[PDB]
Amino acid sequence: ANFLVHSSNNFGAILSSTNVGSNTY
Amino acid sequence: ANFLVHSSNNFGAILSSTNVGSNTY
Amino acid sequence: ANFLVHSSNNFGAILSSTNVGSNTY
Amino acid sequence: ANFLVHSSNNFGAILSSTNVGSNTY
Amino acid sequence: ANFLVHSSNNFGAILSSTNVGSNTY
Amino acid sequence: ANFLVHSSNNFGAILSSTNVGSNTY
Amino acid sequence: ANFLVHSSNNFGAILSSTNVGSNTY
Amino acid sequence: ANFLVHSSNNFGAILSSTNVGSNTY
Amino acid sequence: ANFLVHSSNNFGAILSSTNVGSNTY
Amino acid sequence: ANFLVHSSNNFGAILSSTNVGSNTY
Amino acid sequence: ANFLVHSSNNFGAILSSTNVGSNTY
Amino acid sequence: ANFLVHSSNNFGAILSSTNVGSNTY
Amino acid sequence: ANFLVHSSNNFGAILSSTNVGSNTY
Amino acid sequence: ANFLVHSSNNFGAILSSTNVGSNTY
Amino acid sequence: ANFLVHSSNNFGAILSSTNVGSNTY
Amino acid sequence: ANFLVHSSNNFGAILSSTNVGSNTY
Ligand SMILES: [N]
Ligand SMILES: [N]
Ligand SMILES: [N]
Ligand SMILES: [N]
Ligand SMILES: [N]
Ligand SMILES: [N]
Ligand SMILES: [N]
Ligand SMILES: [N]
Ligand SMILES: [N]
Ligand SMILES: [N]
Ligand SMILES: [N]
Ligand SMILES: [N]
Ligand SMILES: [N]
Ligand SMILES: [N]
Ligand SMILES: [N]
Ligand SMILES: [N]
Repeated sequence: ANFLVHSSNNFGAILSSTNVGSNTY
Repeated sequence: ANFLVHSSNNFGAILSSTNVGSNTY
Repeated sequence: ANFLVHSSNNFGAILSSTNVGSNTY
Repeated sequence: ANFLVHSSNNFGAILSSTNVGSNTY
Repeated sequence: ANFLVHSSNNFGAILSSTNVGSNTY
Repeated sequence: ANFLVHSSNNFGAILSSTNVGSNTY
Repeated sequence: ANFLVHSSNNFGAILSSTNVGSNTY
Repeated sequence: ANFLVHSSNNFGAILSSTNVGSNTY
Repeated sequence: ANFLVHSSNNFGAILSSTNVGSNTY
Repeated sequence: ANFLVHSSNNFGAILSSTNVGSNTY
Repeated sequence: ANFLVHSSNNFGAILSSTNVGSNTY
Repeated sequence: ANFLVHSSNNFGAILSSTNVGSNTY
Repeated sequence: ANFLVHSSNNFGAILSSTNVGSNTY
Repeated sequence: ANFLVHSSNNFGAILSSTNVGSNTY
Repeated sequence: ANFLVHSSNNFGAILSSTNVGSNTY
Repeated sequence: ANFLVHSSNNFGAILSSTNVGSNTY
């Protein structure tokens, strides 16, 4: 899996993942 | 899975994932 | 897996991973 | 796996990993 | 695995690893 | 594995490793 | 493995290693 | 393995090693 | 000035201040 | 000035201050 | 000035101060 | 000035101060 | 001034002070 | 001034002081 | 002034003082 | 002034003092 992101002063949340099982936030 | 995002001063939330099981936010 | 990110004064959270099992945040 | 990140005064959290098993945060 | 990061006064946490087994934080 | 990092007055934690087995923090 | 790091008054923790077996912190 | 580090009044911990077996901290 | 806020898992940005001079985000 | 905030797993940025002069983010 | 905050696993940045002069982030 | 904070595994930065003069981060 | 804080495995920076004059980070 | 803090494996920096004059970090 | 702190394997820096004059770190 | 601290394998620096005059680190 490749991860390429370009951010600049982001007050917001940037989520990007791949879960095979249960996950909690 | 590839992840390519371009953001700039985003006050909003940017969600992008793939869950196979249960997930909570 | 490759990891390339470019950030600059980001008050927000930047998540980017790949979980095969259960994970909690 | 390659890890290349460019940050500058980031008050936010920058997560980037690859877990094969269970992980907790 | 190569590790190249450029940080400057980062109050946030910068995580970047590759776990084959279970890991806890 | 190569390790090249450039930090300057970082109040945050900078983690960068590669574990084949279990690890705890 | 090469180790090159440049720090200056870092109140934060800078971890950078490569473990083949179990490790605890 | 080469070891080159440049520190100046670092209150934080600077870890950089390569373990083939189990290690505890 | 009083500051009372109640948040719970907010992916969005919550700004609330009072500037008398110029300010940039 | 009083500061009372209640947060729980907030991926977003929570800003709350009072500047009399110029400020940059 | 009183400071009372309750946080729990916050990936986001929580700023809360009062500046009379110029300040940079 | 009183300082009471309750944190638990916070990857984000928690700033809370009161500056009368100029300050830089 | 009273200082009471409760932290547990915090990868983020926790700042809490009161400066009457100029301060740099 | 009273100082009571409870930490456990904190990779982040925990600052808590009261300066009447100029201070540099 | 009373000083009571409880730490356990802290890789981060724990500062807690009260300066009336100028101080440098 | 009373001094009571409990540490265990701390790689980080633990500062706790009270200066009335100028001090350098
Ligand atoms: N969460
Ligand atoms: N959530
Ligand atoms: N979490
Ligand atoms: N956590
Ligand atoms: N943790
Ligand atoms: N830990
Ligand atoms: N540890
Ligand atoms: N340890
Ligand atoms: N910004
Ligand atoms: N910024
Ligand atoms: N900044
Ligand atoms: N900074
Ligand atoms: N700094
Ligand atoms: N510093
Ligand atoms: N310093
Ligand atoms: N110093």
